[PDB]
Order: sequence, then C-alpha cells, then structure tokens
Amino acid sequence: DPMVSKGEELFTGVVPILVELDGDVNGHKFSVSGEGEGDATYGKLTLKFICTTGKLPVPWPTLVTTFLMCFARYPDHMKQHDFFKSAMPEGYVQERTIFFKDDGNYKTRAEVKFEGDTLVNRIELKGIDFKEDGNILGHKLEYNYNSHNVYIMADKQKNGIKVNFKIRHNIEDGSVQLADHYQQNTPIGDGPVLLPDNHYLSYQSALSKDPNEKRDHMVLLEFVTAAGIT
Repeated sequence: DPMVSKGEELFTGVVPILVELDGDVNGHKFSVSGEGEGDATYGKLTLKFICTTGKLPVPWPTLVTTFLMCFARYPDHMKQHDFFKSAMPEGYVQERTIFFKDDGNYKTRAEVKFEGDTLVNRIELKGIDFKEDGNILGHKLEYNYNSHNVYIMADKQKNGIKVNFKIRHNIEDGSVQLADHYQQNTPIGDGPVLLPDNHYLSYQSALSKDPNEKRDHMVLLEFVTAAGIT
C-alpha cells in the first residue's frame, strides 16, 4: 500500500525529536525545551525537558501528556489505522483541554511536524482557574506516573480524530488528582489521511532525573503500543 509506505517510511529508524512549550498558568509564565529521540518500531520515546525560565510553576507529571503519538508502535495488522504517521511529514494539530478535578484547567495547542529530519512538537499551554494552594500550584503531586490506555476515535466530519481519557496523578497524602483529558487532532496538509477504526494506545511512562542536571527538568521514557483491533 503506497500510502502505508510513505508516512510509515519516515518512522523506520531512530528519529531525533525537539519539543518547545510556552506556558502561562494563572499568569505564572514559563518555557520548556525538550530533546530526545523516538523509535516507532518499538513504540519507544526518550526525552529530556528543561525549564529554561527557572522553576517550573506546576508539577512536571502534569505536563507529561502535553509533551508524540506518531511514535506509537502499530502492529502490522493495524497499520491502516495509524492516523499519526499518515499526516506526516506535513504533520498535525493536537489540541486538548485537561480538567483537573476541583482545580483549574489547561488548554493546549500543539503542532507536530517534521523540520528536516527532526520531528518537532511546538506547544502553547494556557492554565486558568487554578487554586494557588491546590495540588498543582501548590506542588502536591508525586514524581511518578501510572500506565493508562488512551481510546482513539475518528472524527470524519473534521478529517481527523478525537481522544478522551483520564490520568490519575498520585498526591503526596496517598490520594489521587484526576485530570480529565479531551483531545482533537487534525492534519496540517490537504492530502489524504488514514481515518482509523476505534482502537486504543497503551502508554507506560517512567519519570527520572539527570544526576548531572542542575536546572529544573524531567527525563521521560515512554513505550506506546496500539491495540484493540484483533
């Protein structure tokens, strides 16, 4: 299938990644830069993010979802459902609203696309209605991350897809902070894309620190595998 060959073929080996995020949450401004590489053959991403403006004003775990579904490992039987690769190299727009239960919300807009041989994720994030002393602005979330399936559905009417899902961030008291994610992706280009059958991506994420890094940062390792079409 000459469509499956093209976007897919961009993803065959190790691809370098660049991430740039400008954030403003309750008027707390911040910028984040990320570098790393994805290997979609194994569903694997390795990234390191740096707050280049000083202290990150929100917990790192809260940004994990915002900081590359084109690096999902689609099994062979499922290649005709890989929206993300099919939009490349011209890329796609990923938008979200993330509702933190009993606290504020993030609204995100990202463009994911190739710049030469680099896969680039450019992000704007706005956070409003946060409690100065809540779980987020009050830095009460633990530095860890639970595994989660993400359920993808087509949005034919927008030539794109819709994703809805919940993350539960561990609070330091042992409780959980719910973060209800609503997502919409649309291709950047005018060409055909693969509009998928309902399926899900399975995510595992591991958060660590670079022992030699003194800036505020996060090391992220993610394995992501499409399933649900047997």
